[PDB]
Amino acid sequence: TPFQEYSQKYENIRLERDGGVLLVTVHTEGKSLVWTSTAHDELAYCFHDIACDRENKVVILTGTGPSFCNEIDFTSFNLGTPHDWDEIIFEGQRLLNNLLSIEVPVIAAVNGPVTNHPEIPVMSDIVLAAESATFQDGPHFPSGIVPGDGAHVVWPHVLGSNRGRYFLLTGQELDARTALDYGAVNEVLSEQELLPRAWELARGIAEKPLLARRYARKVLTRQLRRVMEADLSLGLAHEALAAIDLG
Amino acid sequence: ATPFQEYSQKYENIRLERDGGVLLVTVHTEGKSLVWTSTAHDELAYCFHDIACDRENKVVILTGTGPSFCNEIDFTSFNLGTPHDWDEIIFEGQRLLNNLLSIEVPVIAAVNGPVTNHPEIPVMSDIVLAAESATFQDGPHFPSGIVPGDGAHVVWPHVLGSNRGRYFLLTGQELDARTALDYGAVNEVLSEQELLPRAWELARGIAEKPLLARRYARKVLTRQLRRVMEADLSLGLAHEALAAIDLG
Amino acid sequence: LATPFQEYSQKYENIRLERDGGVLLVTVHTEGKSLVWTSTAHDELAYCFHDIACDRENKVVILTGTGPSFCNEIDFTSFNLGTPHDWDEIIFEGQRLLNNLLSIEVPVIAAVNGPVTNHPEIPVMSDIVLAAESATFQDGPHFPSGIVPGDGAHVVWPHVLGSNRGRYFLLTGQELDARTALDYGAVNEVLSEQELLPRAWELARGIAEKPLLARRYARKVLTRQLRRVMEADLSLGLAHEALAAIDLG
Amino acid sequence: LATPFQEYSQKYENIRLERDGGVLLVTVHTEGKSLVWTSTAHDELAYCFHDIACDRENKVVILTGTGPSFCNEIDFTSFNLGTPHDWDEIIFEGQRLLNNLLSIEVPVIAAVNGPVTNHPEIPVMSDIVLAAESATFQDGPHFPSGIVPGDGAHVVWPHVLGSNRGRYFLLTGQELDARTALDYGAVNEVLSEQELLPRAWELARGIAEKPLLARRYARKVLTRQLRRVMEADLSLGLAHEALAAIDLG
Amino acid sequence: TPFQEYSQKYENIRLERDGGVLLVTVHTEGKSLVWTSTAHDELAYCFHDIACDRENKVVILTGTGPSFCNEIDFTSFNLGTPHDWDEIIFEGQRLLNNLLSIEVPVIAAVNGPVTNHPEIPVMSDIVLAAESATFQDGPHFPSGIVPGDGAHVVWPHVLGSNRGRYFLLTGQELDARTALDYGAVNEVLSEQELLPRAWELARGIAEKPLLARRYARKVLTRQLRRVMEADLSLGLAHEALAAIDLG
Amino acid sequence: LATPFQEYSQKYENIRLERDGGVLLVTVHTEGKSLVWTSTAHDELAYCFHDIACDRENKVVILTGTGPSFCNEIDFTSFNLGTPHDWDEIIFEGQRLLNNLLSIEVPVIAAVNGPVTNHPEIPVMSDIVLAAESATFQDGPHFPSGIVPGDGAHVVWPHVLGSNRGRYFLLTGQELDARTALDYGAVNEVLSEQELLPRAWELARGIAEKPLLARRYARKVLTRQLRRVMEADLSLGLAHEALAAIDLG
Ligand code: NA
Ligand code: NA
Repeated sequence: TPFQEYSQKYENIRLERDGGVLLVTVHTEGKSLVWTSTAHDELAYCFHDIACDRENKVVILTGTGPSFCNEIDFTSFNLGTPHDWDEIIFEGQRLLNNLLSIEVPVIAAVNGPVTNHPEIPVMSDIVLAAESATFQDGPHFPSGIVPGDGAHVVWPHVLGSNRGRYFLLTGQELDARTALDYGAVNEVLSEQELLPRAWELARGIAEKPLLARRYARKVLTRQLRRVMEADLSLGLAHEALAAIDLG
Repeated sequence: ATPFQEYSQKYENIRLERDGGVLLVTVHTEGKSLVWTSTAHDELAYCFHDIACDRENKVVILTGTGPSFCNEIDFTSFNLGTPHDWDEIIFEGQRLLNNLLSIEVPVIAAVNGPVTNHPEIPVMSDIVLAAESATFQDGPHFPSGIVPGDGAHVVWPHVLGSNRGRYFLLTGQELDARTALDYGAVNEVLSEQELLPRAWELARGIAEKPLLARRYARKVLTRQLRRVMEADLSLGLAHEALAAIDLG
Repeated sequence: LATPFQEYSQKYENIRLERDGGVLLVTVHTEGKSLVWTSTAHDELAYCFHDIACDRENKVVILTGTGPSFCNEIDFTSFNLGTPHDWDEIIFEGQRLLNNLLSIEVPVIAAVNGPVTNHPEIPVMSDIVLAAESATFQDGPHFPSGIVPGDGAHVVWPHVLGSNRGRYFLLTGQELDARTALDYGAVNEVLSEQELLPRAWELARGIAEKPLLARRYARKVLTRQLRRVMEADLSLGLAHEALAAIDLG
Repeated sequence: LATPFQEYSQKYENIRLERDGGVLLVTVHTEGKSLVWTSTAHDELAYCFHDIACDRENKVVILTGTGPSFCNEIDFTSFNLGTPHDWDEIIFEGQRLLNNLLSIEVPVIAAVNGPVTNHPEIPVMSDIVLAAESATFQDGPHFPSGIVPGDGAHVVWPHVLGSNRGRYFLLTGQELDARTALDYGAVNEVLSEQELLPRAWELARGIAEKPLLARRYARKVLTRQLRRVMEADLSLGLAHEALAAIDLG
Repeated sequence: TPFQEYSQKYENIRLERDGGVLLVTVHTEGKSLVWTSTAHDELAYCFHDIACDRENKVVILTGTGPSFCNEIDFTSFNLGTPHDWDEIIFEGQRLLNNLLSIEVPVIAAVNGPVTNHPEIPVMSDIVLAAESATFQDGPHFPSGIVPGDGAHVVWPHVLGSNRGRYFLLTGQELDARTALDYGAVNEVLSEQELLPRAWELARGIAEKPLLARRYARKVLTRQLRRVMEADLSLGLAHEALAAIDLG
Repeated sequence: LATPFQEYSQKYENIRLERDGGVLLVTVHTEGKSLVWTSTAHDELAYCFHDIACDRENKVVILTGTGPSFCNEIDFTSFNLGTPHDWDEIIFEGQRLLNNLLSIEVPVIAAVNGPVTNHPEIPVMSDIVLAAESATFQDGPHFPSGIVPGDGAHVVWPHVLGSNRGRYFLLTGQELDARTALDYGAVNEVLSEQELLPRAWELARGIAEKPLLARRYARKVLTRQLRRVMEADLSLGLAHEALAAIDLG
């Protein structure tokens, strides 16, 4: 399906493309994204659309306003039965598997705090953070929920073994410069410079030969793909069991 | 299945005290800093098995006592000369680290001071706390003419990264507390006085979480270490044994 | 029978090989100045690593360069990059370059005397990495040049720098200076130019004085994961690099 | 929102899609005759497998052909095989074809109604494989035709036949008849032409009666190793296939 | 724990040793084993005791009476909640991982039908079967239960991809000669010849040098151990979720 | 830099090497009679597989023996098996033997002319396995002689026979005749004594007619999983075999 169709399918995702550089901006009515079942499932479907559309040369992922995503509407999720958890398991797999199936480089521009699926931006090939960006996993273990949704794969992968486990268990908040030092972020920029820097990088990548661009991505995500396939759905099933047990 | 009342008292080098589901494991020799021996080695393998099988452990703290975690060894306690003798070390060495990984609750290390004997054990924990005086060093392997094949070869490159881990194992580098912190092997550096109180504080917090959340967090976090340990540990041990036997 | 040191030490116009008390010093050069990367040098290193690996009298290896750069110049006219024919020779010898490097069964110490832009992954594949204050690492010949980083750069850099530092390094043409490489953990020690080789020799002598099987098996037990990821991903990388590059013509 | 069945069931000129009691019958064809493999059919199957995977009202899938052959003719003129960027369309969609198939999370039954020589690995990736007496399996369009079997053939056939039978099948153009495929363990049941689809329906109805999550998670727990090796090896094979094919002009 | 402690510990497992060959006979009051949660957990602990006892040179695993194990006391299991299923998951992991931790060769002598954990005998290094032996997975998919307890790992591993998946979906019964042809079984014997043959092969193994016996087992179980670590707990969590959904 | 066929073809006393139209016939022998396994022969085969792999004019390989047996005699006095020193040489060359074989990048055909009891895994690692009616396979020199089968036997036999058949074969000293090996899928064709070499040549000539890159890449995509398990498990096996053997003293 062509850009003109899918670019307007998503209430929580603005999609704008210029010169084959796709800017994907998550949002709730134009304010910082409030995480919902709807935003979750839209991102999974949107990632699929982006991946299937060859005219996307490079992807920039960002939020809007003061936060990337640090608010949630728990009333929007059904977390009580195996029935409802299989819906979450199935689209949770597609969320991260569709992200990794995108075959062009992905740049994150983290504009502010993220506490819901904070692993998504740090799965990108280039990670840029505003001075105010932070990363934190409060909705999992600090809230009595298994970090089994990809968090358990990605954070030890990107922070290393012990920083990753500690981050996940203690609710540590990583600010922009700590994330930079831990190697999860590549550049810290003022808020005003963040998106211009993403576009500059993206344009440079977009100028490279078609197949060079596409294959850079493919050769660079091999190990992440292997560990996601190994551990993601095991995490999700365990997180589901633990969550159902609360009732 | 062995009850806490029995196993808590069966280990001469491991004090085992539980309060509100938090198990404090203190390694020691006659109430001073642990002297590494064949007996301590095997006791820890069996003890980790017992801990793993006891579901009333909600969270574990591993610590030492006195000025050192474990930086002295009694080499005369080990039979290192024949394959027969190495097979018992290989078998219990696999059990030492696999039984540790079979523990299905979060594990916190509180490293009270220098560790040179199996220093990989504390850094395999989910949370790593260190005293200011804590140090890590693999002197008993390559600096002493012995292959670091007992798990040191899996864990140090896993936790420090490829180049730091290989260098650490080949040069006898001593990591002080703040270098280990910067390298990401340690999470917090505390004064000696603050170390255990902080370990307790983190442990009590974890222990409050729901039963399956606590358990499955540990399970979902240790996948990659378990894969690499299964892939590489036995290979390391057999090679270390071959090389050691050659020495005589 | 194996090729004896007396033979292979004199086989390679771009690789000097000096053995002193079992410590083998491998110095890459172009007529006694800093190595200029060529097809010849590429293939020589692949064959040389095999000869080194098969010679058990090498107790420890030090890899270094000469002059102000380790290798940051190239002779573009020495390669043929236009046809699948051209590329199968690069694929085949490129696989042999890194696999033969990894087949060396003693510890390898790198002493990075200056900038490296051509196969900079080679030094950082070493068990001990020492760098002069002036050393740098950069991957300009790949992506900043419109070429896929699939010749092993895609394996080694994310492995040694970590996932995000590695991918960023490969996509943006980032130059790592010595102290940044040290902080990122790709380098173990930064030394003055005058102290670099002396330190390499010091560490190398210390390893060479360990018992025979101990040193031989240390390398083997320490390179398992790198060997696993190289076997999984190297050829995939090279074939994709080859396709992308042929497409340009 | 997912594409509804009422829409996607009519979108594919080479794939008939009929559903009853949650059993989805997927019949591949060309103008109602036995399927002729083309670029169109190849990509349609990739898209269709994605649509089937995303529609959770598919409780079980039966995959089958029509007429004397499952698919034993190919129109090579429908593909562009001469340049890298044309091969990237095939690499991309080729990956989707097999990965989308594996992303289907209900059990898949193949009903092989006669000879298959093009993508014969598709039906044998199924969880249950039924064959008519006249079914055969052969990989002639790859190696016997001077083309690398790198499109998934190299993964699936060694995986389902075993190492040596798989390699031999792919290098010699061996044709497996139904009873041989049965004995090799690629086929589970050989039926007369009249009993084939009735048996597929019998088995599908049985599966469809099982509880929702049991049915879904059965597929998932059973395809782990196949998924591992496809991820590890598919793209490698495709790039190598492309390089070799391009060199051919 | 030496043999004289654990040899009498298990109500459903008789243990006898002759020339260091351990014969493990599963039974219920001296009749064919009736599967229960007790028998399940006793096997798991027993396999640990066997693995840790270096005076076991070789192991023979068999049943008694007409069946190896084709009856069950469905009332003995608690399959209603996640925390009840964590019991089964934890111990199901131990059952198969403790089996694989045994570091001497294991011979199965399948005396008749097995339908409850039939994967156990075929995990052995040598599999001998009486003419009357059969193998079938009725209790999983034919009963609306996910075959995720290790069935999913072992049967595709031993039968091959397609025979394995088919066996697990259709409730196919493999008779002894089919199991032989499929490679799950090495020898089919008359009932009267089965145990003598097991003893003969075990004694032949026992004659080899200590470390040769032990290391033969260790180098031969590498691949099974790898797939079991990759996939077992994934299967058990999903089986648990699907089973809880049943009420 | 690669040794040309003119040099290496005459370098091995136990390996006759002849090439016609790019088909390389590798015949193992002791003084023109059936090969007797020795340290010399083991080390020669390792060196020879490296020469074969590096020589691109080899389009396809036939591996065979001479006389009534492929290799069913051994000279145990030619091996040093007492010390860790002795065994590290065996480990090192045992790794090179199987890894050099797998480094060969063209299809390999085995023509097994009779019984093989020494390193029987070698022929069954081939892409096509042909057996005379008199061929047999057996691993008597390992476990039936009180030695761990840790030299690659432990990898290859479960890989090619399946899990239970592989383990049984290695523990019991089972002898597989030609028809059982065929049924088990280790062998692809059983031929009469007179038809074995004619058939191998016929298949080799057909493969050699294929396009250059397709031939070369066919091998590479077909040996992925064997390479992965060999890397995972070979050295572990050898070290444990060494430990057990040394203990025998
Ligand atoms: Na750092
Ligand atoms: Na068969």
